[PDB]
Amino acid sequence: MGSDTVIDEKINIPVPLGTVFSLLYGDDTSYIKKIIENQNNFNVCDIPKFVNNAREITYTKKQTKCIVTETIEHMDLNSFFMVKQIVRSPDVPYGSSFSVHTRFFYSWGDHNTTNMKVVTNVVWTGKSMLKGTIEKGSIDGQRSSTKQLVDDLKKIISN
Amino acid sequence: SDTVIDEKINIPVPLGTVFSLLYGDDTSYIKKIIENQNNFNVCDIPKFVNNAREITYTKKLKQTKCIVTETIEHMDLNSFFMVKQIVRSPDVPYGSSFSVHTRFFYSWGDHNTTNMKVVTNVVWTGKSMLKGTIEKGSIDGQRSSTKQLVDDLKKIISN
Repeated sequence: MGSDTVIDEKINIPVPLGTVFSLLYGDDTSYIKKIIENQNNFNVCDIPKFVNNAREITYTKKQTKCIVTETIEHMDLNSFFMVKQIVRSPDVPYGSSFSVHTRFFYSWGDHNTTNMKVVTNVVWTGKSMLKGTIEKGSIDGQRSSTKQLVDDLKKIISN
Repeated sequence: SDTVIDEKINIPVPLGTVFSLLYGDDTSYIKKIIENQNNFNVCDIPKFVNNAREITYTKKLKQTKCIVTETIEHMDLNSFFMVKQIVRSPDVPYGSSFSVHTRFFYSWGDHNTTNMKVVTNVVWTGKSMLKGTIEKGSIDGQRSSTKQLVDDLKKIISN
């Protein structure tokens, strides 16, 4: 529980990265609108064009409302792009306390195709004081280590 | 949720140099980096095998044992590579119930340099039936939605 599931890492779409990007994330949102409707969703709202590498999509699942954010995390149509999707269900039990995170890896595949990997986990929020104390120590310690790592890394390369 | 530890870091050498220093088969650099962060009893660092390695050390406070799993989640030294670090501390209070997951995003920086971003989630685990039911339905649902996404993508392309 809480760990990642590799939903699938043996996906290949037989067209280049830029085509898969255009279909799923491009300026013509008709393709992704239908795809969403084919997954037993309806009343999909007008798909915003990407702005600041993000867009928010609302629809109804078969019944409950879903709010989905998609964030482009890396964008190299010659080699690799990566999108993180976060799906919220505000009206289900504890829906304000969890979301479903899915990262989509799109990487150059043999013969100019697109390899796809899909990884998901469920992220719980909700601020238990005990959890909150442990998290603050964990994040403060990682901030300290990361600053030391970057400092040492730069000293290593400078000689 | 996803706490950005650091951001907009630039290391003025190429992606491959950063990779080699932190993750290459000469593990002496990363051993020294770890030892420089108030850590001792650092094992001789294994090289990555099958995109994973395990690192054990004890940390100053008195002292507590850390078991770190690093996994290479993508590696393209011409564009982007990403390593997930999971730090477990089974000897601290609640250490069997949480772990610290940090993702290190390395991307091609201007003029053949390395840009670096670091994001942490504290993951809580622990046999909750309530959360376990939501966890399974979520992963089942994304598994269903992803298979439909891929099928629809191949139909769009083959038409």
